[PDB]
Amino acid sequence: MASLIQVRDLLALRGRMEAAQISQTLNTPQPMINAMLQQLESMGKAVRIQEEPDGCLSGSCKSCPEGKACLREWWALR
Repeated sequence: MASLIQVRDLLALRGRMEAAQISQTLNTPQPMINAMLQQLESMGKAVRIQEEPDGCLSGSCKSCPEGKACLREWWALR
């Protein structure tokens, strides 16, 4: 495995960015940085970031989804 300083440094260097990116930086497995991010989050080191919302068009009618996953939440430092 890699070091946390990597994700932390990258998080600082590359600022706010998804883990997918960080993981790539260290060619690490997706299901690796997320775990760390969770730990840091619990502690209160990094912060959660949100990406642009979603939208759609529609004439005269109403219909929403069923919750569905949330936007691609990004991660950053505090």
